Amino acid sequence: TASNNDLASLFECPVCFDYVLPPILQCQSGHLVCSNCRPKLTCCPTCRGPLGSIRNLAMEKVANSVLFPCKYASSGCEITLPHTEKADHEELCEFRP
Amino acid sequence: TASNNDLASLFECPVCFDYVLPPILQCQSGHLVCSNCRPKLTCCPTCRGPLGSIRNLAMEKVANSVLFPCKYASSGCEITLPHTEKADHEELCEFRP
Ligand SMILES: [Zn+2]
Ligand SMILES: [Zn+2]
Ligand SMILES: [Zn+2]
Ligand SMILES: [Zn+2]
Ligand SMILES: [Zn+2]
Ligand SMILES: [Zn+2]
Repeated sequence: TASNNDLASLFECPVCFDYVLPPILQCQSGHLVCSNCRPKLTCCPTCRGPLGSIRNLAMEKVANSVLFPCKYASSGCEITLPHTEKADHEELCEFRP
Repeated sequence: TASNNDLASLFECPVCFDYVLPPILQCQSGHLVCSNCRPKLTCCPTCRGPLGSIRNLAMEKVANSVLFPCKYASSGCEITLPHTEKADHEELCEFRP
């Protein structure tokens, strides 16, 4: 059936391909942007509609069921983490630059 | 970790407690209502904001990873179904009235 990596990929930011973690915002048509890309943009990167601040509460609840890969996976980190632990892990991760 | 019934419950309509299936709409603040309850309402049953028609595309994608219980589970149906098969199953289900 369904897998954790299948669910996690639904949170990928279409701009940086890191993960969109709570709080999760979206445009009128349902496109996501992460917290870090959002301030560098004047509109939705997918549809060019306004970014806005519609709240995707349901996706935040899904996120409590997903283990998200460390942002340093491409440097060789194999740890996957609940979203509440991801930031603290990445700050001390063996594979950070 | 996470379970299928945990994910499925995130789709429960807060009005009838059946499941909100694609296409999934939501209010400004992220509350869901199913296709059948929506026309019987003049505003979001959770926050009383406008119902609107913001599209929760991400939840629709999650839904492709979830097996949803037959609406006649409380009559004793134990079948759980991909959302694309749920309606046809319920039309012939052993446990319909
Ligand atoms: Zn991003
Ligand atoms: Zn958009
Ligand atoms: Zn790491
Ligand atoms: Zn309903
Ligand atoms: Zn609402
Ligand atoms: Zn059934």
